[PDB]
Amino acid sequence: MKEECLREDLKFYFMSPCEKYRARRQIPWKLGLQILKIVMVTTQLVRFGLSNQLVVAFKEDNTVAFKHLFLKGYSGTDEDDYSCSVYTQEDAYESIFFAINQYHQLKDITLGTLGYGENEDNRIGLKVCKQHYKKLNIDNDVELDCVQLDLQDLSKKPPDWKNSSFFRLEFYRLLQVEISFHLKGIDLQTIHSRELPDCYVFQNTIIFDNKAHSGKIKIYFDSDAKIEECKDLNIFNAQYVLVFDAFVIVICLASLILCTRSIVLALRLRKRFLNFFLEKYWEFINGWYVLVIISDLMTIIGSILKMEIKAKNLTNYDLCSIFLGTSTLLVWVGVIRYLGYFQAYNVLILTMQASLPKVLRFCACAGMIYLGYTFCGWIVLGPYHDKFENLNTVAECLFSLVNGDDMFATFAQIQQKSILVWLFSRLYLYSFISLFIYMILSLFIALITDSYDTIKKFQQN
Amino acid sequence: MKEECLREDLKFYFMSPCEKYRARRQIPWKLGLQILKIVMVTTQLVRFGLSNQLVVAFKEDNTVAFKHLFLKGYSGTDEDDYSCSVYTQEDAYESIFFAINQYHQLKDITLGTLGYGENEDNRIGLKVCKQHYKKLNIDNDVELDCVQLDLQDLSKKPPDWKNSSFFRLEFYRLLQVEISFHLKGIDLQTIHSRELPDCYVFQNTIIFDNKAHSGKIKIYFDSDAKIEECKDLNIFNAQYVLVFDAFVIVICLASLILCTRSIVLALRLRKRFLNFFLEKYWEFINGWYVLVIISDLMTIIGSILKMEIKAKNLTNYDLCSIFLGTSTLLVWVGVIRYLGYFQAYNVLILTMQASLPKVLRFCACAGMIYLGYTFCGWIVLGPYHDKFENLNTVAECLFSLVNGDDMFATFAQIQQKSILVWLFSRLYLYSFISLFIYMILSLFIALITDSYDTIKKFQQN
Amino acid sequence: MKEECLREDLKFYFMSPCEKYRARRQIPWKLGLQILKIVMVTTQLVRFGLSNQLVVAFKEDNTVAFKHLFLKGYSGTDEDDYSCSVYTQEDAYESIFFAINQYHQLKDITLGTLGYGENEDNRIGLKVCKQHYKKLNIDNDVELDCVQLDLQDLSKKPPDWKNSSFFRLEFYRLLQVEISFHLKGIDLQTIHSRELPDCYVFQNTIIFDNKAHSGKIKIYFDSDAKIEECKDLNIFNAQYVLVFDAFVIVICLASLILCTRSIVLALRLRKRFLNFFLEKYWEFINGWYVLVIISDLMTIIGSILKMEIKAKNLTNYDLCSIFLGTSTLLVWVGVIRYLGYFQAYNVLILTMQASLPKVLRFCACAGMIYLGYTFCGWIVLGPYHDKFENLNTVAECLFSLVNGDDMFATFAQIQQKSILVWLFSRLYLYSFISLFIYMILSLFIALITDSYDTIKKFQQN
Amino acid sequence: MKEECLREDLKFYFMSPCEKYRARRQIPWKLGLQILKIVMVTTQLVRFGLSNQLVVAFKEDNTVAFKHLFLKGYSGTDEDDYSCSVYTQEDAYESIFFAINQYHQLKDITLGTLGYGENEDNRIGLKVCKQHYKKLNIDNDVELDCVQLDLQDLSKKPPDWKNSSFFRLEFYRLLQVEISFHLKGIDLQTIHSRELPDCYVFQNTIIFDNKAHSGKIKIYFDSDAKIEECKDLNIFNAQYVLVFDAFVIVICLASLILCTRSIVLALRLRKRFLNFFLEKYWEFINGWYVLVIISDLMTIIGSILKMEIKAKNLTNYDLCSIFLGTSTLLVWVGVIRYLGYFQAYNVLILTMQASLPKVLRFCACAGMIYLGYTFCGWIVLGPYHDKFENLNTVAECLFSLVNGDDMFATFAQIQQKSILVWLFSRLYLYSFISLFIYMILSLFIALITDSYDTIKKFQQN
Repeated sequence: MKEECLREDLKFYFMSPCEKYRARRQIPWKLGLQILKIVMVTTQLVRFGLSNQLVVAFKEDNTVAFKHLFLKGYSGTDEDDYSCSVYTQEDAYESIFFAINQYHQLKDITLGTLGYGENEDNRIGLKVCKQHYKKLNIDNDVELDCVQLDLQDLSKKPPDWKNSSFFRLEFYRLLQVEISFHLKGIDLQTIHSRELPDCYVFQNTIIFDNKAHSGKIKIYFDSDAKIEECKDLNIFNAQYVLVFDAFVIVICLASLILCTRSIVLALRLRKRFLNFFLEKYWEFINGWYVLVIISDLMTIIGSILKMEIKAKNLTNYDLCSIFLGTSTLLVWVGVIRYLGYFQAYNVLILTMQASLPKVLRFCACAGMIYLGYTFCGWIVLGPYHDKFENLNTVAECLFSLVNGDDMFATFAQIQQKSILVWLFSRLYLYSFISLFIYMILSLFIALITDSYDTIKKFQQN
Repeated sequence: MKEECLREDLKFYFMSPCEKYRARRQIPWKLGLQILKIVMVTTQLVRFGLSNQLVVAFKEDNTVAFKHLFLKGYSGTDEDDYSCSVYTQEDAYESIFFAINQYHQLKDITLGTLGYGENEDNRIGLKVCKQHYKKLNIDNDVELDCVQLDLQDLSKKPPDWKNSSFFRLEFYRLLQVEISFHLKGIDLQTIHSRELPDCYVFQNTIIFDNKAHSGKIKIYFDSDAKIEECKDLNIFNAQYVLVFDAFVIVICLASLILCTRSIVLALRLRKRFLNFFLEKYWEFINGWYVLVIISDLMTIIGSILKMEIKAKNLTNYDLCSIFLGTSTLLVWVGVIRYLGYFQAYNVLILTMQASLPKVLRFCACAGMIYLGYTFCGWIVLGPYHDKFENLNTVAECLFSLVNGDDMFATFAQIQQKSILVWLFSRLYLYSFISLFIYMILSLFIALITDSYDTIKKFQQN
Repeated sequence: MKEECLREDLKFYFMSPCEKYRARRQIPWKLGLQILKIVMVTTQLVRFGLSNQLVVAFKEDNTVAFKHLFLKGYSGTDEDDYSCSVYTQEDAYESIFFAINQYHQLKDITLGTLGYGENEDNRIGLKVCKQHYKKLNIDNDVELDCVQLDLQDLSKKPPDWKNSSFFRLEFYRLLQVEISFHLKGIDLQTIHSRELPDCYVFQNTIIFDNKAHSGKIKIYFDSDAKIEECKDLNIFNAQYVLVFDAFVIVICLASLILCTRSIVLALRLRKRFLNFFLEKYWEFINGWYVLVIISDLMTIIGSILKMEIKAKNLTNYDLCSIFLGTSTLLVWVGVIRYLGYFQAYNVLILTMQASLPKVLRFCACAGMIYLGYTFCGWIVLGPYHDKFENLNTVAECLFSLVNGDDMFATFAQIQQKSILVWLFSRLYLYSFISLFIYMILSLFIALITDSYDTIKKFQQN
Repeated sequence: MKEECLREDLKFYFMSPCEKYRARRQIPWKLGLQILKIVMVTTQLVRFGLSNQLVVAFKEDNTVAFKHLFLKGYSGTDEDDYSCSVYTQEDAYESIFFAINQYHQLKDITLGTLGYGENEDNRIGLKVCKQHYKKLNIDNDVELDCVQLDLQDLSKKPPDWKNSSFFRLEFYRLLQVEISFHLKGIDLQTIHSRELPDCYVFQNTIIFDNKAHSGKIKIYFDSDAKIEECKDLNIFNAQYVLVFDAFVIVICLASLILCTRSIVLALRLRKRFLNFFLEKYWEFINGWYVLVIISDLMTIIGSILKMEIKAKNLTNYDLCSIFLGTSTLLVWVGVIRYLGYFQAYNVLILTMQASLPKVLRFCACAGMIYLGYTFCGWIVLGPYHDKFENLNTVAECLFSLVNGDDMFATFAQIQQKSILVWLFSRLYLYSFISLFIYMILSLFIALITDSYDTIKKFQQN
């Protein structure tokens, strides 16, 4: 009865986990442990999110306060990736001297627990560095002159730094001016929970940048904040965030072992049935377990990166957040496997499998037209439209137009000063919107719907 | 002929109310009284809306005028949930002293019928309360020091309060400063209808809040207005809004009794027919009457809450407005029952009943993907996007993206300073929009349309 | 052969106008004359539009210049239906005195061909009128005190009007202050075409309005411009716009006579065929000619109103523009009749006729839900959302939401200060969007498409 | 066996290029050379785009700096096509004198490598030209008075030009005032790549324009920048962009010869088969090759225009960019031909061919309604809505409304001051949106989908 054994095993392989508890009466660990994964991974993600939100909020608020304190005539919103700009030789001098003078008077201007930090040389002071082209008769070599203005020099009642030869900034040869200083802060919004609060160090840099030499000096403010140790503080669990992460690793490591077992054992079952079929005369490979394995790997990597982040007091979580969020997404998506055996919960996945070939084939022809339109729009409307300035911006604009978004602003944001470009823009926009939206969206939704219809008629036969 | 009786009663149960006037020639109270409900409930809602609009408008305009009078350099729009903000120790002093000095000179600055009210202690004056951390060497206990500045102290020509030790606000230990005062107003826009006008009392509080200790002091203005009695006024129907509400209660109470009778009597008819069916060999439960009962209950509760609100002169109608509006919505929706027997007016409800199982089953699988995307987007794009800052904001953004709204702003509002987060954002957004919109919306509309098609072919057979 | 005659006439009645030129070889006046109508009506509309655009542009630019000249601290954009606002008793005095002083110095401030006009009393001067409640101890009777400030009084070097008792404006009793004056302008942008240019008279009124008595005085500027005769001008065809209008009237009057003939003669043909059908054993009423008759009537009324407007030099064209535009719309729509006989150009009208019953029946049930949602949203979200402030605004917002517009701004523009209203808003918005968009739009498009399918299968059989 | 030869040739004509390598074993030049075209044309377009982006960026930044330097009280954003505006006779004088005085002090105000250029007369100076109506008693002849203010006149310490009779600008007769000057710049952002940098000359013109005579003087700033030769510069490949363009011309010229050969030879094959068919008893014309020929012609013209642009140092690329972008679009679109023989990659083109007749016929009837609505909306809502101001703006707004864009802003941007126009606007907007979106989009998508269905059933039979 080896054929009996083989066919009974094949019957066991395809029955629902509920039915696998009737065929052989065994506990479904790969379902309870997966529910545990969902719960624990979601809790970990939410708690990580809340904590890093607090840290990011503190850093951003301090940066905004720094910009108000040190940038002259700062509205409150950044003009661009740069914060301020100046167009006159006297406005630039005013901005530079304002920054230096506001540094000099920090203790009487700041509304927070700020102080004077220390550079690598361990001195409380300010560094100003200018870059010029060496000398109409200019060379390509950049001269770099730096000065270190200490608080005792700045404090001098008849100040001398203002009349020094360093601050005579020939502007036709000037590339940039940098002001760098260090500040120490204390997060007092944590002390309400009995603890030693977090101490920060801010590496603040102000760049007055005219690399373009086009009349505008762009002013950049960058603050790099790191958590240091509170060396001067007297206020009259990391352990329990490292054991919860260890638990998540344990659950995910177990799920990797169970799922890898199934994938290996499923392949052996296919071998046993293929050999018989050749003797007498994909439904074996489960891609959901391939998804679970990737989820587990990403969760383990994210938990390890998060433990490393907390252990050495880091403040950059972009990679760890990406791993944790993608793992949580994949966990919630893999929940669908435990509703897919159900007789009326699988229309979506079946339709996706049906569609995928036809959908991919369709997107090839539409992709070529989309790429041609992207290149044409970037080359023609790029100088005259801000939704067509960069190739990725053109792609995003075209995708949104296919989804019918900002169609009137896109039409109306082109100026009629050039009539040729305006006419071309009208022709371009009406040809893409018409062609793409109507024809291509019709034929794409129609393919999906006919795949869904084919899936439902098999279900009904 | 007991079977004759039973089958005649079953014929009576399913015929249209117009036909029930031919089978047994009886008045359809449950239709005329329902039309009366529609008319009267809509009139009540509209009149309530107009009156509470007038009251809310007065209160909001007074609040805006208060903000202009007392907040220094107030643009006219709130920055956030807070009204103003300051970043310098001298700006905060200027704001505080400006508020106190503008209170001192209210009679010569206000453009309205304002006056000086009285606190619980029954004295015309101003209260300033500061909160500090008790003392670098700070404790967790918050010291609370308050002063009461009366108009006679403020009026003193060489004022002394400005140089007092209370207003030396150490800012590294400061949590918040509160200014509280009372003002009395008169609504003169009502006197044009011969009456004694409405007298208001405003509990105004200004909070200079730096609980974050991040360099910015947020300034909150809150005005709590209550209607008092006009004790000093000589200007040379509540009854008819309490009898109209009583009429609405009477009509709704009658409708509850009639509809509860039907539901009970319908169950008895089912018993009489089930017993026979077992002898010889839901269409009895009406969910529209279950909706009418809830409508009547909500209308009665709303009318009682509104009568209570007017009787003790309250100015908060959120709960009463919710009850009245939901009752009106349900009344207009239950109007459809009296068009559902019609042979060609019922396609919508029949399609809803057909779809509901399949639609609910479909939304289970799509819901898991939606939740995973919500968590992933909040954890990754939350620090760098304002449409992903909170989990409910992520949900709203994703729902709007499924409906194709603000797709280019969502794509373009992420800064390319971090290239990893930017690339992940692009992948995330294109995967959700593509997957969800195209596949899921196709399969959802297709299910609804096939349910509609099945409903129409039964109608045609 | 009376039956031969009748059936030949019935054959003649339904053949295309091209075929009517073969059956009986007669000129199709009702086609050439209709093409003439299209051309001439469109030319008339375009020319009217251009001329009234010029006039409106002049008037609006003068109004904007008046607002800048006379409104103190005018940004350039109106805050609301009012232009400016003030919150202090000194700001209102400053605004009033600024308006009067800028009137006094008009000849040295204006950048145009402006001058001092004359009131009904024929005096160059300024009128200031204040309204107070007659006198805490205020009455309901409004006292109206007016003063007339002539340029000779204003010109006096030690002015006296500023210290007069008229400008002591008790603000707790004040309703409004009005400043009225007359200015004369000349449109010099017309003189470049040899003519006597257009002379205007501006009735300017500035209202400082505090009818609400809520602390804000709203400032309204209204300028009423009329074209007068140039009595003082020496610059070193109405006939041909009144004969073109007469031609349009003639063409439209002829079309009314021809189309009324057909409608009458068509009814006689129906009588002759109905009588025979009863003897032996709508396709007669043409609704396109009913549309042509309305088009002709509206065109004649619009042309007469436009001739009247030009004849007495009026500057309000809202009614005439409405008539002309609707007539042009209906003319272009009635062009479709002369493509409807074509065998493959009539799918749209046939589908509309098929759908209309079912579409109307469907919109009845959806209309009740829409009205209930409108009332609920206005009553609940009205105080807290500006897209739900008025009932028509609620209707517009709901219609746009059904069309998927501004869904994220609608979700996010509700403040979470009230949690009950916020939760209700979320439930409300997700229930309408879901229900209406998905189910109702599906069932509406499906009805239209099935009507189109039924129309095409008859065409194919 | 001439029939054998003919039928073998006809078999050869329709087999895929891969199969043409089996039938006769020949190299497919028209595929490899087309891939070369794709690669080389895309590289040329991208490189052209990057270079012209750099040039345009420099010119725009210099223009923005010029506006800040010379326009008094310049916010930073243009109000309209004009930059600034003034409403007072003293504001215009201030602006004019500010422009002249900022020109006088350019060397101490500019943040860049700017200098004083020279006019055609070869003198460093400023030209001011005013236009007046010759003289209430004004004539139609425009007097033109000009002055030339040289730096030596401007430099005079007790300046005299300010009190000259030229700057007494009677404003009721004034048409415009022009200030023209020349500046020389150097692009130093190029020197970092060892080269002689680019030298520019700016023809700057400031027009204070009151042609409307409506109280506002519009201020226009226009800067015309051309690349001159660096005559005064000592900084201590065009060849390789002209050989890459020549290569692109060579590849495109070869593709024209090959494709023209096929089109001619295909016609001969049709003749040989038509003659036989008549003896015994479009699939010959390839429109893809007609597209390739146009692509090649446009690419050659664009490359020649770009070589001409670089050869004489031009800075206008609108025509060349249009040619290059359209050629690249058409190249990427013609890539689809080499996926069209594939058995499941041609659904899109087949559906387009099927649909096109029906789609064109449908758009005729919808076009008439669209044109009527456009005219009606422009004539009625034009004075009161900025999305209906011009006929093309009306068309764009209506197209976006059909695509469901900005529906609430369109509804809400009409003011209720005129109730007739407001009611008409509501009726107009709800009738177009309803009719067009629902009915017309349904019938258009339905036609496309039924064409797709007919194409798929032939494929399956």
